Amino acid sequence: EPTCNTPSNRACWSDGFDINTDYEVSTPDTGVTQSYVFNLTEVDNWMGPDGVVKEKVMLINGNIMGPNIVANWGDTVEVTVINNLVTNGTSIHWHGIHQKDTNLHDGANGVTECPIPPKGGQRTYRWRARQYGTSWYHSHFSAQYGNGVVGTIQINGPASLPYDIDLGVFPITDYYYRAADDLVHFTQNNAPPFSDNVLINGTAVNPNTGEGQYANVTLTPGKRHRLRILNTSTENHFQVSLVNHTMTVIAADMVPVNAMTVDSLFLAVGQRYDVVIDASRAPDNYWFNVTFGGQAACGGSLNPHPAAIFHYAGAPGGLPTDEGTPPVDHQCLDTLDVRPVVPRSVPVNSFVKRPDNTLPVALDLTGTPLFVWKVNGSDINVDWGKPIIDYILTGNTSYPVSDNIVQVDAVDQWTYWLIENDPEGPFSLPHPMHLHGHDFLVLGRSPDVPAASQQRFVFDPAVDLARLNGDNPPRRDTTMLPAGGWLLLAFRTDNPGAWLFHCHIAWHVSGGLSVDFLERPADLRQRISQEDEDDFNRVCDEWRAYWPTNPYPKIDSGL
Amino acid sequence: EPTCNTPSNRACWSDGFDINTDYEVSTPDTGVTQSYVFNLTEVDNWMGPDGVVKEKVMLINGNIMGPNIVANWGDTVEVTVINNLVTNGTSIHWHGIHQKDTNLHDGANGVTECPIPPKGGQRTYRWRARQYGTSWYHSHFSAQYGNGVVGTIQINGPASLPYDIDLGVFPITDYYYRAADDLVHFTQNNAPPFSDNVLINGTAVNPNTGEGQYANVTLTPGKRHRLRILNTSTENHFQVSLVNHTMTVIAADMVPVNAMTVDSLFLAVGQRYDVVIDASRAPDNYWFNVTFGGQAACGGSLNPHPAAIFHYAGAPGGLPTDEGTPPVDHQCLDTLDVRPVVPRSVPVNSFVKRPDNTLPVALDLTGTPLFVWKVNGSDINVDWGKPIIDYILTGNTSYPVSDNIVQVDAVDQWTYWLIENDPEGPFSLPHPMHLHGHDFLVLGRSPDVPAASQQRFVFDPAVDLARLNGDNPPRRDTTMLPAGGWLLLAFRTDNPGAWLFHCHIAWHVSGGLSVDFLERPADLRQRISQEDEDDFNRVCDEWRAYWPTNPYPKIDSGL
Ligand SMILES: *[C@@H]1O[C@H](CO)[C@@H](O[C@@H]2O[C@H](CO)[C@@H](O[C@@H]3O[C@H](CO[C@H]4O[C@H](CO)[C@@H](O)[C@H](O)[C@@H]4O)[C@@H](O)[C@H](O)[C@@H]3O)[C@H](O)[C@H]2NC(C)=O)[C@H](O)[C@H]1NC(C)=O
Ligand SMILES: *[C@@H]1O[C@H](CO)[C@@H](O[C@@H]2O[C@H](CO)[C@@H](O[C@@H]3O[C@H](CO[C@H]4O[C@H](CO)[C@@H](O)[C@H](O)[C@@H]4O)[C@@H](O)[C@H](O)[C@@H]3O)[C@H](O)[C@H]2NC(C)=O)[C@H](O)[C@H]1NC(C)=O
Ligand SMILES: *[C@@H]1O[C@H](CO)[C@@H](O[C@@H]2O[C@H](CO)[C@@H](O[C@@H]3O[C@H](CO)[C@@H](O)[C@H](O)[C@@H]3O)[C@H](O)[C@H]2NC(C)=O)[C@H](O)[C@H]1NC(C)=O
Ligand SMILES: *[C@@H]1O[C@H](CO)[C@@H](O[C@@H]2O[C@H](CO)[C@@H](O[C@@H]3O[C@H](CO)[C@@H](O)[C@H](O)[C@@H]3O)[C@H](O)[C@H]2NC(C)=O)[C@H](O)[C@H]1NC(C)=O
Ligand SMILES: *[C@@H]1O[C@H](CO)[C@@H](O[C@@H]2O[C@H](CO)[C@@H](O)[C@H](O)[C@H]2NC(C)=O)[C@H](O)[C@H]1NC(C)=O
Ligand SMILES: *[C@@H]1O[C@H](CO)[C@@H](O[C@@H]2O[C@H](CO)[C@@H](O)[C@H](O)[C@H]2NC(C)=O)[C@H](O)[C@H]1NC(C)=O
Ligand SMILES: *[C@@H]1O[C@H](CO)[C@@H](O[C@@H]2O[C@H](CO)[C@@H](O)[C@H](O)[C@H]2NC(C)=O)[C@H](O)[C@H]1NC(C)=O
Ligand SMILES: *[C@@H]1O[C@H](CO)[C@@H](O[C@@H]2O[C@H](CO)[C@@H](O)[C@H](O)[C@H]2NC(C)=O)[C@H](O)[C@H]1NC(C)=O
Ligand SMILES: *[C@@H]1O[C@H](CO)[C@@H](O[C@@H]2O[C@H](CO)[C@@H](O)[C@H](O)[C@H]2NC(C)=O)[C@H](O)[C@H]1NC(C)=O
Ligand SMILES: COc1cc(Oc2c(OC)cccc2OC)cc(OC)c1O
Ligand SMILES: *[C@@H]1O[C@H](CO)[C@@H](O)[C@H](O)[C@H]1NC(C)=O
Ligand SMILES: *[C@@H]1O[C@H](CO)[C@@H](O)[C@H](O)[C@H]1NC(C)=O
Ligand SMILES: *[C@@H]1O[C@H](CO)[C@@H](O)[C@H](O)[C@H]1NC(C)=O
Ligand SMILES: *[C@@H]1O[C@H](CO)[C@@H](O)[C@H](O)[C@H]1NC(C)=O
Ligand SMILES: *[C@@H]1O[C@H](CO)[C@@H](O)[C@H](O)[C@H]1NC(C)=O
Ligand SMILES: [Cl-]
Ligand SMILES: [Cl-]
Ligand SMILES: [Cu+2]
Ligand SMILES: [Cu+2]
Ligand SMILES: [Cu+2]
Ligand SMILES: [Cu+2]
Ligand SMILES: [Cu+2]
Ligand SMILES: [Cu+2]
Ligand SMILES: [Cu+2]
Ligand SMILES: [Cu+2]
Repeated sequence: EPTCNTPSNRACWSDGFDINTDYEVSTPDTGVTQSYVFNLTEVDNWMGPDGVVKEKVMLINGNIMGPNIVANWGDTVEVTVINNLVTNGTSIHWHGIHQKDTNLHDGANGVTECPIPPKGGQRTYRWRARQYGTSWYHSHFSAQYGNGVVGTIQINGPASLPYDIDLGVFPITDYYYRAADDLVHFTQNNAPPFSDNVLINGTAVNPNTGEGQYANVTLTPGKRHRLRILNTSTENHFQVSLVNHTMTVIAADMVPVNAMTVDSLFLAVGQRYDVVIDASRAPDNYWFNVTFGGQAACGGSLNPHPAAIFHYAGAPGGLPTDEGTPPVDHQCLDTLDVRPVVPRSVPVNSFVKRPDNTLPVALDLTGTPLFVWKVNGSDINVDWGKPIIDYILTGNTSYPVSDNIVQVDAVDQWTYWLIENDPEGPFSLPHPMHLHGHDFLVLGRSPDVPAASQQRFVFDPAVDLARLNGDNPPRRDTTMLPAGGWLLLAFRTDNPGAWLFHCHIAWHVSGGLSVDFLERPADLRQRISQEDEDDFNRVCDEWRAYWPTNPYPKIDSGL
Repeated sequence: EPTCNTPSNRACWSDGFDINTDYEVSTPDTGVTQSYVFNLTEVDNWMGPDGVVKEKVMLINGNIMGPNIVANWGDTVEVTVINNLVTNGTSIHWHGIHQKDTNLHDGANGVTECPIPPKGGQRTYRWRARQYGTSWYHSHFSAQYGNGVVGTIQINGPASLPYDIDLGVFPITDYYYRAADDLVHFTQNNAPPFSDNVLINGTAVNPNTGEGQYANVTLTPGKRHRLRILNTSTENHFQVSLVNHTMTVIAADMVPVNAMTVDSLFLAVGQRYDVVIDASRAPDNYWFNVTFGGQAACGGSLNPHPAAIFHYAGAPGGLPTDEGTPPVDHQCLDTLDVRPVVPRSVPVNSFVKRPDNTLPVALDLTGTPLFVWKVNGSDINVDWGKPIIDYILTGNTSYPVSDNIVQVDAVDQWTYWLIENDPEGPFSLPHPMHLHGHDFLVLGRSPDVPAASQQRFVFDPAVDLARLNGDNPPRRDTTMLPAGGWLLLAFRTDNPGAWLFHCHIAWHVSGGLSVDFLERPADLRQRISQEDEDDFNRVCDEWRAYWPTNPYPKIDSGL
C-alpha cells in the first residue's frame, strides 16, 4: 500500500520505498494477497469483436482476455487455474515476473511444470510482486495463447514522472480467424500470414464490413495521462503513434526509465511501454495508429489502418478527421536510448566471443517440416511429461539434447551472451528475444540497417567492442535480434532455476527457437519447498495419467 | 521522316500514317538506315557516378550506357557489335522490338543465335522499326547487362497528346558495386541484396559520402514536356513521382495509350512509360523521387531516397526544399487502367484452364543450388553452342527438355496463357514477365493484395472469368505476375520464331525462370534468308571454336 504517491509526487511510494529503491533486492512487506480464479473454456463458433465468427477460441472466464491482475508492489498474487478445455493441457506464464526463488511458478510446461490436464485439472500459482509496472500473462502450452489464453498485469508503484490519471492497460494484438494449432501447422511449411486484424484494447473495426468498433480513450483536457501499452501478439510487431501528440516513455517492460519523449514507438512481441500523454492540444478526436515498418520483416495486417480514437472530453463525437503523417520506419528495432532510473554498470571491454557464450540461431530447411529453427544446432523440444525440474528433483543430470540446456554455474555473476542471427543462411529475419527469470542488459547489437535488406554482420571485436555500452544500458525482458546480425546481452545469475530464452514469435518458438538456461542447478534443488515439490509431482502424476487418452499428437516444441 | 507532326498536332505523322494506324501491320517505307557500332570492352577498377570504384564493368563505347539509338518509324536500325571482352560471349537483345519475321536478329543467345565470341568477334544486327516509342537493349548473355551492356531506343512517331518539348530518355536502374557473375553466384544460394544505389539518367549521389550528382532536368515554364521513363534494372522495381506535379501517361512500353493522368507510376524491370509533364507550377526546384512499395517484395535500395532534380528554367539553383509526401504503395503491381489507342478485342468467356495453356512457376529448394526456378516442371538451360534456330535449320525436332519449348502451331490466332505463381509453395514473390516477339494482352490477374501478405489464389472460373477483360485490355511487353497468384495473357501467333517468355529479374531467369515459345516452326524455316542462315552458322562456328578455350564454366541458364 502506498502512503505518499500523489499526482505531483509519483516518485514516492511508502517509507523506505521510492523510484530510486533497488527493487531487485528490496520489496515492501505489505502482507496482502490478491487472488484470482481463471476458468479456461473451449468455445466453438465464437463471435469476435470485428463481427467475424471464429471456429474455436480458448477463453479465461468467458472473455476475450483474462482478468486484469492488479496489485501493489510487495503484494502476493495468487491465481487458481482450472483447465476446462477439452483436450489441451495448459500452463500460465507470468511474463515479466522474474519469480525470484519461485521457478516452479513460472508456468513453463516441460521446464518448470507438467501441463495442467483438461476436463477440470487445477493448480494454484503464487508469486511475490517484487517489480512494479506493466506485464502480462499467457499460456505456454504450444501456441495456445493465440486462442485467447492471455491477460494483463498491473503492479502499482512509483513512477519517473508526475501524472494525473492512470488510464491503465492498453493491450494491442494481432488477430487471426484461424485457430493457433491450425496456424502452427501452416507455418511449419509456409511463410506466416498477415494478421486478419489488430485489436486495440479488445476491439477493432472490420476493414471489409465496417462491423465492430474503434477502441475509444477519453482524455481529460489539460491533464497528464499514464497509458500502459502492450504488444500481446503471436507474431506482429507494432509501431504506435498518436496524431498531433508526443508520448513520454517512463518505463520499458517492467523497468522504470528516465522520461524520454518520442513521436512514435516500436513494440516487439511481448514488449511494454508506459507512456505519459499530455492532453495539451485542441480538444478534438485524434487517431492512435498502429503501423508496420521493416518492410514486412516483422509482420503485417490485412487491415490496412488499425487504429483507436483518443477523444478529448467535451469535444464532439464521431471519428477523427486528420489522417496524420506516417511515422518514421523503425525497421523492426526497439530503441536502445532508454536509460533505467536504477542503474547497472558492467564492463564490456573484456568480452571475448567463445563457443560457450555464443548462441547461433539457424533456420534448417533440410528436414521435416520445412521450417525448423535451431539454436546451437538443436531445435528445442521439451517433454511435457518429464520437465527439467523432474531431473533436478531426482538428481538426474542426463538432460536430453532436445532440451537445449545451457548450464550456468556462476554464482551471482554477470554472464554475457552473443546471439547470432543465421549470418551465413540464405535469409534471416528479426526475432524478439525474451528471457525468463531476469531482466537482461542490452549491451549492443549489429549496426542498424533496413530489416529486409539482407545485410549481414558477424561480431568483429576490432569494430564492435567500441559499439557496446555497459554504462546503464537498456534493461528489460525482451529485445530485438537484428535480421542477419547479432545481439549482445548480459544477465546476473541471481536466481537459481531453469529459465527459457526464446524468440517470442509463436511460430518460431513452436518451431524450435529457444534454449533453457539452467542457472545454478545445485542451489535450485535446495530452494524448492516441500509444498512446491509435492504439487509439482501431483500435477505431473495427473498429466501423465491423462496424456495417453489424448486424441491428438504433439506437433511442435511444446512451447 | 514526319511531314505534319507538330506540337499542336502530335497525332499526325505522314501520309497514311498517324496515331490511329495499325502499326502492327502498316509501316512507313522511309528507305533510311540509322547505323551504330557497339564496341564492348572490359574495364577494371572503374570509377562509377557515385564516387565508388567498381571491380569490373563491361561497357559499350567506353560509357556507362551504350549509344542512344534514335530513328523514325519505318527506318531500319543497324548495329555492328564487336565483342572485345576478355572471356564472355555477348548477344544484344532489342527489348520491345518485335522482330517481325526477323527472329534471328532477336539477340537471345542459345535461342536465336550463338554468342558473339570475345577478343574481337563481331556480328551486325539489322531490324525494321515497325513500332514507335521508347525501348531499350541489353546483353542476354546470362546477367552480363548488369555489368553495363545496356542502352536505350527512341523510335520517333505520333503520340496521343500534343506536347511542346521531347526531353528524351530517362533510364532508371539499380546499381550494384558487385559484378553480375558474383551476384548470380550469390543469388543461387541467398535472397537477393538491396541495390547499393539507384541511378537516374546515369547518375546518383552516394548516400554515405555525398559524392556524385543528382540528375538535373530543366523544365521550360508553361511548356508541356514528354519524358520517356524506363526501368533498366536487374532486379529493382520502382515507384516514381514528381513533387507537386502529375504525370499524364501517353504510352506503356512501346504501345501508345489514351492519356491517363496519375500522381505516381510503378515501373517493373524492363517497363517503360512515356509521360507528359506540364511545367504549370510555381518556378522552383522539385524532387523526382524513386520509392519502393510492396514491402520489399520487388526490391529495395541502400540509398534511402534516390532522386533527381526538376528545375524550372529561370528559378534559383540548388536543392529542392519540399520533401513532398510518399506516393501510394503500388504493391509491386503495374496498372491495368491503360487503354491502347489502337484497340484489340478478344473473347474471355470461353477460356478453359488446361495443362497445355497453363504455365506453373515454382521455386525448387531440393536440388543444387538452393534457388532454382522451374516452369511447368523444368528450369530452363539453353545451349549457347546449339541454339534452337540450329535445330530448326537442320530439321531436328528433338528439343532438349531443358529448352522448355512450348510449340504453338496455331496460325495467326489468339492464344491464351495462364501463368500460376507457386500458389502451393512455402513462399511466393512477384515476377515481371516479359515476352519476346509480341506485345501481349493482359486479360486479368488474381485480386490485388499486399505483395508480402503471402495470400494465394488459384484460378477459379466461377469467380475469375467475370474479372477478365477482353475489350481493349492493356497491351504491352512486360507485366507483373502477382505474388502467390496468377496472370492471364493472350498473344496472336503472327510472327513465326523462337521467342523467350521469362521473368526479367536477372537472378530469376539465370535460375531457370523462362519458357521458349516455338511459334509456327514450319513457317519459320521457310522465312529464314540465306544471309541470316549463313551468318548464324558463321557466328556459331566461331563460338564453337572459342568455347573449349574459355577458362570459366557456365554456371546458370545462360539467359
Ligand atoms: C489442442 O486443442 C486443439 C483444438 O481442438 C487441437 O487442434 C486440432 O488439432 C487437430 C490435429 O492436429 C487438427 O486436425 C487437423 O487439421 C487439419 C486442417 O484442418 C483445418 O483446416 C482445413 C484447411 O483450411 C479445413 O479444411 C478444416 O475444416 C480444418 O479447419 C486437417 O487437414 C487434418 O486432417 C487434421 O484434421 C485440428 O484442425 C485442430 N483444431 C484447431 C481448431 O486448431 C490440438 O491438437 C490440441 N493439442 C493437443 C496437444 O492436444
Ligand atoms: C564472364 O566474365 C566474368 C568476368 O571475368 C567472369 O566472372 C568471374 O567468374 C569467376 C568464375 O565463376 C568468378 O570466380 C569465382 O569467384 C567466387 C567468389 O569470389 C568472391 O569473393 C572473393 C573473396 O572472398 C573476391 O576476391 C572475389 O572478388 C569475389 O567477390 C569464388 O568463390 C570462386 O572460387 C571463383 O573464383 C569471378 O569472381 C567472376 N568475376 C567477376 C568480376 O564477376 C565470368 O565467369 C565469365 N563468364 C563466362 C561464361 O565466361
Ligand atoms: C490512422 O488510422 C486512420 C483510421 O484507420 C487512417 O485513416 C484512414 O486513412 C485511409 C488512407 O488515407 C483512408 O482510406 C482512403 O479512403 C478514401 C475515401 O475517402 C479513398 O480515396 C482511398 O482509396 C482510401 O481507401 C480512410 O478513409 C481513413 N479511415 C477513416 C475511418 O477515416 C489513417 O490513415 C491512419 N494514419 C496513419 C498515419 O497511419
Ligand atoms: C525525395 O527525395 C529527397 C532527396 O533524397 C528526399 O529528401 C530527403 O528526405 C529525408 C527524409 O526526410 C532527409 O533525411 C533526414 O534529414 C534530417 C535532417 O538532416 C535528419 O534529421 C534525418 O535523420 C534524415 O536523415 C534528407 O535530408 C532529404 N534529402 C535532401 C538532400 O534534402 C525526400 O524525402 C524524397 N521524398 C519522397 C516523397 O520520397
Ligand atoms: C479498455 O477497455 C476496457 C473495457 O473493459 C475499459 O474498461 C472499462 O471502462 C469503462 C468506462 O471507464 C467502465 O465502465 C468499465 O467498468 C471498465 N471495464 C473494466 C472491465 O475494467 C478501459 O477503459 C479501456 N481502456 C482505455 C485506456 O480506454
Ligand atoms: C468516445 O467516447 C466518448 C465518451 O467519453 C464519446 O463522447 C461523447 O460523445 C457524445 C456524442 O457522440 C457527446 O454527446 C458527449 O458529450 C461526449 N462525452 C464526453 C465525455 O465528451 C464519443 O462519442 C465516443 N466516440 C465514439 C466514436 O464512439
Ligand atoms: C554450443 O555447442 C558447442 C558444441 O559444438 C559447445 O562447445 C563446447 O562447450 C563446452 C562447454 O563449455 C567446451 O568444454 C567444449 O570445448 C566446446 N566444444 C567445442 C566443439 O567447441 C558450446 O558450449 C555451446 N554453446 C552454448 C552457449 O550452449
Ligand atoms: C540544374 O540545371 C540548371 C540549368 O543549367 C541550373 O540552373 C542554373 O542555376 C544557376 C545558379 O546555380 C543560375 O545562375 C542559372 O541562370 C540557372 N540556369 C537556368 C537556365 O535556370 C541549376 O543550377 C542546376 N541545379 C543543380 C542542383 O545543379
Ligand atoms: C506442361 O507439362 C504438361 C506435362 O508434360 C503438359 O501436359 C501434356 O500436354 C499434352 C499436350 O496437350 C497432353 O496430350 C498430355 O495429356 C499432357 N500431359 C499431362 C500429364 O497432362 C503440358 O502441355 C505442358 N504445358 C505447357 C504450356 O507447355
Ligand atoms: C521462415 O519462414 C519465412 C519465410 C519467408 O519467405 C522468404 C522470403 O520472404 C521475405 C525471402 C527469402 C526466403 C524466404 O523463405 C522461403 C518470409 C518470412 O518472413 C515473414 C518467414 O518467416
Ligand atoms: C467454468 O466455466 C464454465 C462455463 O461458464 C462453468 O460451467 C463451470 O462450472 C466453471 N467451472 C469452474 C470450476 O469454475
Ligand atoms: C535419467 O533421465 C534419463 C533421460 O530421461 C532417463 O532415461 C534415465 O532413466 C533417468 N535415470 C534415472 C535413474 O532416473
Ligand atoms: C574498341 O575499343 C578499344 C578501347 O577503346 C580500342 O582499343 C579498340 O581498338 C576498339 N576496337 C574496335 C574494333 O573498334
Ligand atoms: C540525360 O543525360 C543526358 C546525357 O548526360 C543528357 O543529355 C540529357 O539531357 C539527360 N536527360 C534528361 C531528361 O535530363
Ligand atoms: C538433334 O540434335 C542433337 C544434338 O546435337 C543430335 O544429337 C541429334 O542427332 C539431332 N537429330 C537430328 C534429327 O538431326
Ligand atoms: Cl518472464
Ligand atoms: Cl522483346
Ligand atoms: Cu511472454
Ligand atoms: Cu516470459
Ligand atoms: Cu523468431
Ligand atoms: Cu517463454
Ligand atoms: Cu529486356
Ligand atoms: Cu525482350
Ligand atoms: Cu522473377
Ligand atoms: Cu529476354
